[PDB]
Parts: sequence; structure tokens; C-alpha cells
Amino acid sequence: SVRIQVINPNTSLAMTETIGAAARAVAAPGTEILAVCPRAGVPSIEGHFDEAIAAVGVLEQIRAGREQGVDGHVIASFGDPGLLAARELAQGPVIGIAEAAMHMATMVATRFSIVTTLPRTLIIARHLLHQYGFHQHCAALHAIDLPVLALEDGSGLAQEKVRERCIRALKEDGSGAIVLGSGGMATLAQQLTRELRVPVIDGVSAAVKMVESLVALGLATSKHGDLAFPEKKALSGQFQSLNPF
Amino acid sequence: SVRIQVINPNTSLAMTETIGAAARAVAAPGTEILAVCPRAGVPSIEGHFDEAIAAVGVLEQIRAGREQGVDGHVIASFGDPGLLAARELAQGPVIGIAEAAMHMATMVATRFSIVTTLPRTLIIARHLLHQYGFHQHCAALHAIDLPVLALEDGSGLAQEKVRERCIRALKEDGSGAIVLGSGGMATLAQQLTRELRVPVIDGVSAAVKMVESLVALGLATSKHGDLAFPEKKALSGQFQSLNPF
Amino acid sequence: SVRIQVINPNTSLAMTETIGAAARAVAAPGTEILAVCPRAGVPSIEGHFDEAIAAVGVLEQIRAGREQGVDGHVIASFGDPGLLAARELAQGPVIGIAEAAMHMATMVATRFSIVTTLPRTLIIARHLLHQYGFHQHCAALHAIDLPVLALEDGSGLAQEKVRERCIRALKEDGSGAIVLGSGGMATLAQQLTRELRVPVIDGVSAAVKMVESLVALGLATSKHGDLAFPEKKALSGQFQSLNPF
Amino acid sequence: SVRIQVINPNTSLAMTETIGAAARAVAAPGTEILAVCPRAGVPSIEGHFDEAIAAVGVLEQIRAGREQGVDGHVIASFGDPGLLAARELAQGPVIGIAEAAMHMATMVATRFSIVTTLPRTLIIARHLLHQYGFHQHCAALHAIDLPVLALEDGSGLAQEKVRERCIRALKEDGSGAIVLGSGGMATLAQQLTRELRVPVIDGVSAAVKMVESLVALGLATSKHGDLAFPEKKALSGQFQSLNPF
Amino acid sequence: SVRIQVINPNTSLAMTETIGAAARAVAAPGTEILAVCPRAGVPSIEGHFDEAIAAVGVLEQIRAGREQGVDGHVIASFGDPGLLAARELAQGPVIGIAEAAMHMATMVATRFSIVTTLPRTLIIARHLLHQYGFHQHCAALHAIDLPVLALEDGSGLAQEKVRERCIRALKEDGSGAIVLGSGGMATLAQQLTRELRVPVIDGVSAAVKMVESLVALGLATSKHGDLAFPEKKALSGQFQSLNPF
Amino acid sequence: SVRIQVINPNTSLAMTETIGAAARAVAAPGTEILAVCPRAGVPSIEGHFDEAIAAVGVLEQIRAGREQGVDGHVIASFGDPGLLAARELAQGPVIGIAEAAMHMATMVATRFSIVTTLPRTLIIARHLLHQYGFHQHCAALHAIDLPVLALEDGSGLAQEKVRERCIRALKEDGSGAIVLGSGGMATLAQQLTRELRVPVIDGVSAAVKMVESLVALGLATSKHGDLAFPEKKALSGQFQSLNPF
Ligand SMILES: NC(=O)NC1=NC(=O)NC1=O
Ligand SMILES: NC(=O)NC1=NC(=O)NC1=O
Ligand SMILES: NC(=O)NC1=NC(=O)NC1=O
Ligand SMILES: NC(=O)NC1=NC(=O)NC1=O
Ligand SMILES: NC(=O)NC1=NC(=O)NC1=O
Ligand SMILES: NC(=O)NC1=NC(=O)NC1=O
Repeated sequence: SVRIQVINPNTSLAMTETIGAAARAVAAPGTEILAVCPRAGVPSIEGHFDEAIAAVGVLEQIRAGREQGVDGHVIASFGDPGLLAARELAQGPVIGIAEAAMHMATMVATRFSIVTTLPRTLIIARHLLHQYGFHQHCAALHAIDLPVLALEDGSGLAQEKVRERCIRALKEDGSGAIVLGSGGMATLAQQLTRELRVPVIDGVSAAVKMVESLVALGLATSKHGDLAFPEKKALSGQFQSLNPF
Repeated sequence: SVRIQVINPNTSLAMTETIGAAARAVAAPGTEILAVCPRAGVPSIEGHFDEAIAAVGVLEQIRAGREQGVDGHVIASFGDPGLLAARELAQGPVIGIAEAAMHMATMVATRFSIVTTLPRTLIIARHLLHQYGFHQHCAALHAIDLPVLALEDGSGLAQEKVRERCIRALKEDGSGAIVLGSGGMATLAQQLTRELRVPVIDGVSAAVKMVESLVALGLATSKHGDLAFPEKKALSGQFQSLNPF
Repeated sequence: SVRIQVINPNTSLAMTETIGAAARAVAAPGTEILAVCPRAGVPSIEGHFDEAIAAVGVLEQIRAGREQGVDGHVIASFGDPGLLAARELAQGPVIGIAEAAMHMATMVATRFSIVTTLPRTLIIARHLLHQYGFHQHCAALHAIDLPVLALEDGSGLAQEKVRERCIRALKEDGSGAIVLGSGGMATLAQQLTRELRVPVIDGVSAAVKMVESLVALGLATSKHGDLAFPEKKALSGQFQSLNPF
Repeated sequence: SVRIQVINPNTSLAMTETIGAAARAVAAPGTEILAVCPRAGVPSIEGHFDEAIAAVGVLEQIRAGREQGVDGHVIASFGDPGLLAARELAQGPVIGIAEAAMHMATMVATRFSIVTTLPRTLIIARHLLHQYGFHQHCAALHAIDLPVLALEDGSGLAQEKVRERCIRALKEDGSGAIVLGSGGMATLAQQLTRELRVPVIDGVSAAVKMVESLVALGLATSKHGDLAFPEKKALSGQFQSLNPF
Repeated sequence: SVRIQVINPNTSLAMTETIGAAARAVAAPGTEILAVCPRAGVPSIEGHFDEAIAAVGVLEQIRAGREQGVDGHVIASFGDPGLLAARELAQGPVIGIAEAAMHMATMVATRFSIVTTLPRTLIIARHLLHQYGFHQHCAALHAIDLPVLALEDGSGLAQEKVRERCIRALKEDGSGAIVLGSGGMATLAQQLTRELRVPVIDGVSAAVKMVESLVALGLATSKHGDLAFPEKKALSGQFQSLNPF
Repeated sequence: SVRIQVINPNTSLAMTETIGAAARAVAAPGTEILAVCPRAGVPSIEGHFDEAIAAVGVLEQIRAGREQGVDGHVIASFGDPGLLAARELAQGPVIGIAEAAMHMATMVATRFSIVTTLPRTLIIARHLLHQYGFHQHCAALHAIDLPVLALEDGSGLAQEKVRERCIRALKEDGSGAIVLGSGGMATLAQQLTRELRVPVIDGVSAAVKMVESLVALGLATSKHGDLAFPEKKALSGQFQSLNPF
């Protein structure tokens, strides 16, 4: 059996449930999803300050996952907070949802467009594009100008704004696919794909498949050099529980 | 059930058997592998001239796969010949082995090294690095200075040269993983991974998992814009059978 | 005397005549133009599938040119299909028309705009910009949204649409020159240059001058390393005639 | 008067004293240095896991600095952990020591070389080079293969290894200046500059001057868009004290 | 005491006075500003021809500054003409105003917009962005379509056009700061910063602070390799006075 | 008839004669070469200071050429000093020898190596590679560590050092062609091409062919936007004769 810990980096249990449901919907036979969120942190991630807090919350759950002996990890917010930090701490592979969505997009289209939540998160997505090397593959980046948690507020306004922005993107951007720029849009991907007749990609589902793929290939994070286990040292105060290994 | 057509772009049946075996070894339950090679073409791909011939052979098999109604396709040589051409013709996703190996490498290491066959193929690998956007993620490229088919000649010389070059790469390059730069090295990946304690990645096995992943996600090649079906026109002579749809 | 084989990669004899006329119009004293097209292939090139077919047709004519002992070769479609493959097979220099037009544009302007045929060919032009290294030198890319062969249909609609798009480009793009993105626009270049008072560049005429230049300099394709003659191997079926040397 | 909070992101008081001394040595008349370190965290930063912990410790001190009404902030470790997060939280400018050292290097030399502590920190420095846009300005990156705190162990071994590596860099790399890749090397910069007759740059001292410069120019972090104050939300557990504003 | 030679590369005494006033307004206690312009040259710099003339005028003043034994130099036009040439000739640091403004902008914002004078100077600013490595940090470049000296013509039209363009930039570009693209806009920076509540940066004032910073750090131009004193040779005619050292 | 002004940017008449001879050796029937050098300037160009002086000397000769009504211009030193300035002033096309050599190299090889004079000129060549967009096409840059005028000193030492460095480059660099990095190496190109059996390219001869090509194509520098004639203004002192038009 394969056990994958899907970590929502924010403390919203509502978003954790949406992310968890999306992960189970595409999970292969024999795969168990462990949908979790940090005990302490931020309800939504909307900037660099929120990401720095989320990164430590991710590491808290990574530690818990490694203690449980899970096969892999997913970081389920579009900023992929603490990705490389998590890879150092974890033995199994760690996949970010932005990373996974962008990787899948290059396999089904020449260029993709990103539709995300707030304007101030666009720069974070731009940095990830350069970091992962997909900047040339991204035709345009768009924000719906609503807070992250608007996707969970029951109104359906954010979902409709994503839909409308996806249609506009396919007409103007010169792209063949859409990358959804939030973990909250996870369930909207399958509906828009069928409706718009183009790949509309959710990173949550994509990252699950990447972990499953790597485990089946017998591949895990390289412990040689850059992503080796953290150097042995004493952590103080609030951080002392992060590395008991 | 999932049916994946794994196309060896060269006409070597020996290499087709090695590629086919590697694909079946990692295939998920319910996945059938259709290992094929072109009826006409080149025995091995060792340059730009060979690639141009291989690309048309790929398209010949893509057509056959689409007629059979396969779920996806794999292009099983490290130059990914005719990748975008194949995506236009095929309905299901088409994944190159260089593409897949490089994508997996960025998920398990910060930087990777490439170990391939001939010096003259290095430029092709360099172009693909820039095209896919992984140039910054590649620490170094290496060639063992033996012809592609030396991996099939039974001597074990090419296999030992790959091993020795992998050890040297991990010591000098400042990389955490190895990408094997040939479809003939497909079976060597699992042995070197266990022996060297680092991810040594085969593109053949990786591409199979990518096709399986995309099919499970309900994602296929975008037929909107760049990778749309080829424009309706009459093909003459040797090419007339390529697009009966 | 200098003999230059100008290869139209598509099978349209009408386009071959337009390309041939443009080549002879700028040819230096003592230069003979051999305007040719493949015996088998595609009537027009409008995507990646068409390019893969065209590349082999180019190689067929390259072989014929080398047997005849021509001094150089021109690949006369804006995707420069099979350029590096042709350079391996040929002894004399091989120049693509996109390559040549872009090279000339950087010599007469700081930045240039591209005006081509179909929207789906734009990505091909974008890839060539990155491959040749002129991406920063290209201010914008534009398509007239008509099929390639509309330039040969006698209506004059495509020609007028190119004209109108050239005027708009010079006003909006912040560029000093125009690169015509088709072999069919070859004869329109001189008229628009005089009319718009800016360099409007045809790749066909430019590539002829590049071949003439290289021959006069006593320079041909390097047979050391990457562009060396293809490795000796047996080609099967439809490809057996490609390398009799 | 100008008050600058210099934050050592690690919990080593020994390194905090070295950093504090370097800051006061170059401080302009009327400038008070507030040398601090986090109450909880990691003794030294040697990888991505350490950086994620350090980033939150930085934010803890940023909050304290803003409450005190300081004019600016310095992040005094070569990974510039939590730089953009700190800029969101703080009103005054926040300057990283890697950022500052690299900025100064481009003003006194065409290209610079980096001499840092551990091999595994090189990738972090490489990422910062790309992020800040100085990758082309960096000729080479070097590590002395000793832990960060070796600079504080009293042996003088790390200091001598830095010296020897600086001499080798100036001979081999083709660079005109050296950037010291640690906050612990802060006091070594002035000695090597005089001895080697080239700019050997400490980021700590450089960042102090940048804060002083920006304050004198009447410039602070832009609160429009990306680096605006964090969105109002409730932080839980260990993070609740980070944003009382 | 610190003496900084601020060189206006154009021969406009009116612009020299504006530049000189801006330099003195931010100068630290003990700093003397030597505001100068060339004896021969061009009244305003509006293209590549003007820049080549200005570069030699800069060198003329650099020589004068070095003879006087000044601590540093500022090149006070947005094209930074003869920057590297000046660094070779001078002993003290030489800072360009475009260089300094761009460097400061990356410290207070994620991305910046440029507002300059003429459309034809935009390409010069684009080249400097690539040369200094801040191309990714620049969201947009804008020109007010008025000659450089319009800022000195007393009408206030150019100043109002800069203001209006700054407001439009902050609304459309997705940037957090403005870089003023002329030495004539030097005094407008402080007013727009207070009015628009964002960093509006003048390169003249910024470059002064950079020179002061480098002098306090005990850092000057590297005379090892690329920016070494010019090779000893005899200059003829109009240039004979440029290198008496 | 076609008249091409070949400008040696340095004041060495010996180098002017070598450059002039190389230009006439490849000149087409009907082409007259006007080999010139500035009346005032520097005997050799070995750094940024020398280039700034050379640029104005180029403009002096450009003015003379335009008054004479020449068809085009060549800037015959490997730094292409004042290239864009010259294009503004001149009506006919202006081609740099570094520009031309690099352009030809991409047409005959995948990657090229540069062999130049002094180590301190390498950075200038590196900047031109980035500016022209051929950085990825350049495998390596090499300097023979002799002054520029050593090629004219009659010893044959510099010529032998170029030869030896060319052989080493072809063995180590992984390149297919050599670009000679000086106007003094102009006559060595044909001998090394025949001897080493690879393209060894002289920029002087290449630039002549580019001017001839552009004239035959009826193409000249764009006077729309960036390379328009310099704005009408009064030049003072030593520069007053530069723009009488
Ligand atoms: N919406 C985003 O851009 N990032 C996110 N913030 C979250 O809290 N979850 C996300 O995916
Ligand atoms: N070895 C390679 O670099 N490319 C290849 N040529 C082949 O025939 N198969 C390959 O994978
Ligand atoms: N128009 C293009 O973009 N490419 C072309 N297709 C052709 O058939 N000829 C071309 O030049
Ligand atoms: N030495 C480094 O590369 N980074 C650092 N780790 C620390 O603890 N301080 C540093 O400057
Ligand atoms: N306005 C500019 O873009 N450049 C300049 N020309 C000048 O004369 N001074 C400048 O700053
Ligand atoms: N050798 C060079 O790199 N540049 C040059 N200096 C000159 O004087 N002529 C050149 O070509």
C-alpha cells in the first residue's frame, strides 16, 4: 500500500477538506491519503509573510509524516512554501502543487495561463515560474481579485470569476491550457476541463500522481548534497520538535 | 484498462525489447504496454539527420496507435524526436523520455547531471534543456564516447562506462541525481540507484508513469491552438498514410 | 560560377515559383538558382506535423543538390525545417529563411516585428527566436489569420492584410524593421520597404546573399563534431535513398 | 538620529557579537546599531530547513524593531532568509547581507567571486544570484568545506581557508572582487581588501550603509501591492505574537 | 571630508545646476559636491550618437577629478555614458545614475517602472536593464514624448506629464516603485514620493549615497583585471589630455 | 559600383593596411574598399577607455563616408565601438566585425570559440555576446595574453599563439568553429581554415560581405525610431564637425 501525506500549509480545515477530497478522487488503487494541516499558523496564505509562517507549519507536518513512515508528501498551496526545506527533512518525495500543475501543463500544451486569487500573490507565482524554469511556458498570469477563502464562502462568486477568467484567457493569451493558482480551486478543474474542452489543471491532484509515480519508480529525494538531511544541531523554543531524528 | 503505446523511434528491435521490458516493469495494474518501432527508418539515432528520419517514423506509429484507440504515447529516444508533431496527430498525451527524465529529476534533486552515448548528441540534449526550461537545473552533460547500440552489443562495456561516469559526476558536478541519456540505458537505472544511493533516472519508465498520471487525471493534449489536429491537406507519396483521419 | 539550390520545403509548385523568382532577383552576377521542391510531402506548412514531413523532403533535395555538387543550399520556409539535419548531410552551407531574415534585421534595426500567416505558426517562430538567440531583438509577433497558400490565391487579400499589419506594427510595437514570416511574402518585401520607408525583410533573398557571402569567404559547414556527416548506417524503406554517400 | 536593527537570523550570540561589531565599525555619525538575534531557532544556518526556521526568527525581531520604531533593518545571514516577508511586516527598509554585498560588488568590479562556508549552501547562493539578477556578474562560487561556526571557534583555520581561497579565486576565476558568503566573515573583509589590493566585500557593513542611504533619501519599502502590510488575519499558537499591528 | 565629483555628461549648465542641487540636498555631513559638465560636447543626450560624445566628456571630467584627488564620481545622465571607461581611468568609485536608481528600486519594491523623456531613449534604458541584470525587476518602461531639456524650459509641462505617467504606471504596470529616467527629474522625486505614497527614485541623489557608502566601507574600483588603469599608450589630437597619468 | 568604407577604429596605419587588404581580398566585382582610420585617437584598443575614444573616431570617419556618399560602413575592431551611434549618423548600413564574425559562425557551426588578444578584452567580448544574443552559441572565450599590436610586430609569435590556441579550442571546448577576436588576425583566417579543416572566421571579411548583401537587397539602416538621424543640436569644441548634416 502507498500512503501519501497531503499537507495544507494553511490552518483552514475547510480548505483541508477540499484538498483532501481532490486528492482521494484521483488516487490510484492501494493509495491512502492523509490530509492534514498545521496545528499553528495562518488561515490563508496571501503574501510573503504568510508563506514564511506556512513553511514552518509544513515542516511540522513533514516531521509527523516521516514519524508515521509515509511514502511521500504533498505541499498543497500554490506558493509551494518550504518545499526544499521539506525535501531535506523528509525521506520520501515532496511535491508542491504549483510545481506539479506547471509540470503537467508543459506535457499537454505549448504554453499555459495561470488563474489565481489575489494580485499580490502574482509575484510569488512569477518567482516560482523562474525557479522551476517554466517562465517561457507561461503566456500570462491572472488574478480574480478575491481573497483565498472566498472559494470556501459558499457564494460561488470566486468559482464563477475563475470560469469567466479562464474563458478570457483562452481567447486572449495564446495559451492551450489553464493552471489553477490555488488549492481551493482543486475541485473546479475537472468541470472546467469538460466544459471548456481544454486542460484545466489542479495541482493537488497532479502532485498526488507525481508522488505515486516516483514511489512506483523506486525514486525518492536525493540525500547526496543539497537535499541531504539537515545538519545535526539543537533547535530551541517553538522549533525544538521539528527534528527529533 | 489503460493502453500505452511506447514507440522506439529507431528501427532496432533489440532496443525496442529493452525499452518494452523497462515500460512493463513499472506499469501500474491494468496497464498494457504496446512496444513498437517504425517499419522504415534508422537503426540508431546519433545526430540531427537521424532525428529527422525518426520523427516521421514516430508519426507513423502515432497514427497506428490512434487507430487502435490507445490512451497515450511514449517517444522512447533521448532526443524526443517529433514530440510536438506527435501531439498534434495524437488525441491521447505524448511524452518524450528526455522530457520525463528531466521532469522527475527536478522533483528529487536541486540539480542533475546527464550521462549519454556520443559527444555529437550532447548539443541535442543541450537544446532540449533550453526548450523544456531545465538548463539551470542541469549541472553538467557527459558522453561515454560509444555508439548508441553498444548498450546492446553484449560486452557490458557501455554499461560499465555509464557506471564509472555516474560515480565521477556525483563527485565533481555538484549534482544530486543522474539522468540517463539513452533508451538503451533503461534497465540500468534501478541498479545504479540502489548501488550509488542516489536517483538514477530512466526516461522510459518515467514517461510511462506520466501517461498513466495524465489519463487518471482525465487530461489529454490540448486541441486548442498550437497542438490542434493538423490542418486538413493532402499528403503525397511516402507520407500519404500519416493522416487518414 | 556559383550554384545555389533553393529548396521550397512544401510541395506547392506555385510557391516554388514565387520563391525562385525572389532568389533570382537578388542573385549576384555568376550565380545560378536551382529552385526545387520535394517529390513527396505537404502542400503547405502550418504546424509541427507539417514541419516533420517537410524536414525529410528538404533532406531528399539536399541529397540531390550534393550529388549535383551545388555550392550551397537555402531552406525556403519560415520554420527552417530540418536545418541542422541538412547541414549534416550537405557539404556546402545551408541557410534557413527565418534565420537569414532575423540576422539581417539585427543589422538594420535595434528591434524587429514579425508578420506571419497563421496563429498556430507563431509558437514555431517563437521557438526559432530562442534557438537563434534573437528573442530580445523581437518586439512583437503577428499573424494575419489566413492560410499560407492565401498568398498564392490571386485575391490580393493576404498581401493587403500583411501591408495593414506592417503599418500597425510600426506604430505600436516600438520596432524599426519588419520580418516577413513566410516564403510566399518574398516578392512583397521590396514594395513595402519603398512604401513604408523601413526595412521590410524577405528571408528568401537574404538567405541567397548569405550563401553567396559564405562561398566567397571560402567557408562551409563545419564537419568537426555536431554537424559532421551522418554516422554510416543503413536506412530502410522510404528513407533508403537519403544518404547514398 | 538613525537607529538600525541588525538581525542575526541564527541564535549564536557569538556570531551576533561579530556581526554587531562589523555594523558599528562602518556606521555613520548619529547611527545607533541594535544587534539582535531570535529568542528561538537554530544556532547556524546550513541549508533550506535551517533557513525556514531562521525566516520566522527574523520576523520575530522585525516585529520588535517596528514596535521600537527603528529606521531600518538588516538580515545578517548570507541566505537573506525571510527578506520579502520582513519587508511586508516592516515599515522601514529591510536589506539582506547577500543582497547588499552583491550590489556593492557590481559597483566596483565587472565580475565577482563568492567564497562561502559549506558546499550545500552554494545552491542557496546560486538561487539568490538568479533572484537578484546578478548571475552573469558572478564568475564563480566557492566553499571552504567547513561548518559556519568554524569562523567563531578560535582556531583561525576558517579565516586562513578563506584567505587562500580568495587568492586562488583572483588567479583563476577572471573576477575583480570577492563577496564573502557569511556573516561570520564580516571582520575579515577590511584585512583582505588591504592585503590582496582588491575589493573584498562584507554584506553586513554594506547593508548598514544601504539602510543609512535609503533613510537619508527619504525612501522606505513600498506599501503599494506586493510588499504591503500582511493582510489582517488571526495567527495561532507560536505565531500569534508576530503581527500585533 | 568627502569630495564627490558629480558629472553632468551633457553641456547644459541649467541641467548641471539642477543635478548639483539634488546632490547637495541628500549629501551627508562632511560631503562636498563638485558639480561639473564637459567643456565640449552635446547640450542634451537623446540617442546613441549623443551618448558616444558624452562618454568622452565624462572622461575629460574624470581626469580633472582624479587630478584634484576626489573620493568618487557620479555620471549624471540616465544612459550612464562611459561608465566602465570612467572606472578604468578613476581611482575612486564611479556610479551611474541609472545604475544607482535601479539598485535602490530593488531594495524598496519587488518590481519598478521607468518614466523617461523620449521614446528613442527607451532602447538605451532596456540595454542597461539587461546589462545591470534588472530586466526581470522592471515591470514597464514609459516615455513622456518630450525632449530632455523640456524639464528645464520653465513651463512645468514635462513635470506634469511625469506626474500623470507615474499615476498611470502605479495603476496598470503591477509595480511598487518608480525610477525617474532623467537627471532633469532629480528634484521631482521627493515631491512625488510624498504625494503618491510610493518610492519615486532619483538616480542623482541615489548615486551620491552609493559613493559615500563605498568610501566609508573603504572600497574603490578594482584595479585587478577588467577595470585596471588604461594600458600606457599615446593619445593623439583632441584626446591627448585624457590620460596624463 | 559599390563603395564600402572600412573604418579601423584605432589610429594604427599598420593595422589599417592589414584590415584594408583583408577587405579587398573578398570584395565582390564592382566593390571599392575605402580603408580608413581616425585622425585623432588611440593606436590600439585594449579596454573600455580605449573604446570610448575609438567610438568618436569612428563617428568622425562615418561623417566623412556619408559626405562622400558611400554605400555602407564597417567598424573594424572586435569591440564594435560606437556601432549604434554610427548607425544613427550614417545612411548606409554599418556592420561591426565582431557582429559579422559571430553571425557567420552560427551559420556554419552549432557553437563557436573566440580567440582574442588580451585577457581584459574578454569581458567586452562577453558583453557583445549577450548584446547580440549569441551567448549560448559561444562555447568558450580565450585570450593569447599579448598586446593587440603584437600581431603587427613581425615576430610571428602572436600568430603562432593564435594557431596553438585554435587547436586546443577544437579539442577541449566542444565547438565547431573559431571566431578570431581581432582585426589584426584578419589575414590568418584563410590559412587556419585550410590547415585545421574548420571554419576560422575573420570579422573584417565577413562584414564586407554583409554590407554588400544589404546593398544588393536594397536594405539600409532604419531611420524610424531608435536608429533615426541624431536630433538636431549644436555640438561644441572638438565635436562640432561630427554632424554637419
Ligand atoms: N491562492 C494562492 O495563490 N495561494 C494559496 N494560499 C492558500 O492559502 N492556498 C493557496 O493555494
Ligand atoms: N542515445 C541518445 O542520445 N539518443 C538515442 N538514440 C537512440 O537511438 N536512442 C536514444 O535514446
Ligand atoms: N508561413 C509560415 O509561417 N511558414 C511557411 N509555411 C510554408 O509552407 N511556407 C512557409 O514559409
Ligand atoms: N554561511 C552561510 O552561507 N550562511 C550563513 N549561515 C549563517 O548562520 N550565517 C550565514 O551567513
Ligand atoms: N533623459 C534621458 O533619458 N537621458 C538623459 N539625457 C540627458 O541629457 N540627461 C539624461 O538623463
Ligand atoms: N583585439 C581586440 O580584442 N580588439 C581590438 N583592438 C584593436 O585595436 N583592434 C581590435 O580588433
